[PDB]
Amino acid sequence: GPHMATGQDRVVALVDMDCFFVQVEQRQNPHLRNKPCAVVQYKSWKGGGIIAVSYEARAFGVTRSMWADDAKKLCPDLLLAQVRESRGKANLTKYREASVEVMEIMSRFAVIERASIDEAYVDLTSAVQERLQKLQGQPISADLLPSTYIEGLPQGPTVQKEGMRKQGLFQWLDSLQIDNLTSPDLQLTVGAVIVEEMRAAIERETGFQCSAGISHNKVLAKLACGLNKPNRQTLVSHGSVPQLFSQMPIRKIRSLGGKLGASVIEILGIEYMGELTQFTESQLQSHFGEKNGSWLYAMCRGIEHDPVKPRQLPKTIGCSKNFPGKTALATREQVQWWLLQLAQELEERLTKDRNDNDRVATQLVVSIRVQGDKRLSSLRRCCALTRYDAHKMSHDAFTVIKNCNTSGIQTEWSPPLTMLFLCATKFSAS
DNA sequence: AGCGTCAT
DNA sequence: ATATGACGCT
Ligand SMILES: Nc1nc2c(ncn2[C@H]2C[C@H](O)[C@@H](COP(=O)(O)NP(=O)(O)OP(=O)(O)O)O2)c(=O)[nH]1
Ligand SMILES: [Mg+2]
Ligand SMILES: [Mg+2]
Repeated sequence: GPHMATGQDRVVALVDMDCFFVQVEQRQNPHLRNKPCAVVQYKSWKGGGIIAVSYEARAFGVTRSMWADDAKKLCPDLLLAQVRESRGKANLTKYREASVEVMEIMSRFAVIERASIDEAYVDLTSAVQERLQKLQGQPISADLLPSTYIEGLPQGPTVQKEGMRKQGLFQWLDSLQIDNLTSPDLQLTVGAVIVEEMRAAIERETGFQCSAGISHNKVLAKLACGLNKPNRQTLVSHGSVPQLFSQMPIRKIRSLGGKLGASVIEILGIEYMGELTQFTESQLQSHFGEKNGSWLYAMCRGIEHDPVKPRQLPKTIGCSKNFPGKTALATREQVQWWLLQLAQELEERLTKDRNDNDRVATQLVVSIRVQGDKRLSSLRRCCALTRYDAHKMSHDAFTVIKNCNTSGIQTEWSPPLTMLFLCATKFSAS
């Protein structure tokens, strides 16, 4: 109808770095560039656990969450770089810093929401209308979109990938209505021109390549980004949604990869996101509750209102280490020594944070997991964080958990601890 | 406040 | 065989 909202009011992009930790190591070590390559943590455990994989190594089937020794069976020439270890744990300082390089450049173009160490959303609505003016009324050249895919195109009456790409892009452009400054597709198109520039800026100034999605909301931008990785960007228009969603498994939409998505599948008897359109909102609200119901009713139509939040910094600063199986911490002396390792790294990072971003954390959260409980957090207690001091912070963290020790013995800890997690939260401006 | 979900 | 971050529910 004429009163029904189509969710075309915003231009939103998600930019995600291609195999980010590997790129960071490849920039540093030229010997690793353009090779099957992976980043692991903890060498002595089956060669280390893989957390990032180059696309050359992906083509042998190497994946995240693989042990390196297993990965070598698939890929014997697989090169590896290992994560820095400090105080007996993984230290991610180099990637956090690399992330700041990327985030800052993105910030010159628009207000961003940092979504992970590697990706950010971008509300390009204002930048689009500003460019749209000063473009007078000139058409948009395909030269301006040299890595952009139009989802759903080409269609209708080349055998190579770049061949298909341009044909899709030509079809799209040749249909475009530059007469109308207020057309959503035009908005998206100009949004995509800006992301080309932004992505060019990131690579020119950091050496890092990335992919992006351009659409009208965060969920479509995120999904779009993944459609043509690596080193490419994808425009998912409102019109492209019904065909796209008609074979799109539900688990692929953001926040639907867990238990909620499974229950949508199980309770409703469906597989694809598009199948959700045949249910009334009240029906959906009835099954998955009021909030999820509303969200699903609109999302299966390509409509989502979640705003890009202005927030380039993390809201919490955290430290954890798992103590699996037999390395579980079973003495009081062990627990105190590790809380101190954690407290020391956290102090280092909080002091940095205070000087960089003019703020202080005020609350400390202590998380632990106990042997046998598969709940990845068994218990969570908190205290005041009044000083950036490792010894006090570990002493406090111990105070608030020490009563979990069921061991009648003075010097023993039971049940043995399989995770320690320290988290600084509740920031105030300093 | 403490716990559960989803995710990179 | 084996590290963090955002946010929702009660
Ligand atoms: N320590 C740790 N780091 C992780 C884990 N999972 C991901 N990371 C880190 C390592 C990742 O590099 C980084 C970004 O996560 P993605 O974007 O989902 N994977 P990438 O960027 O490598 O490839 P592409 O995006 O092109 O598919 O987060 C984990 O379980 N543990
Ligand atoms: Mg990435
Ligand atoms: Mg990412």
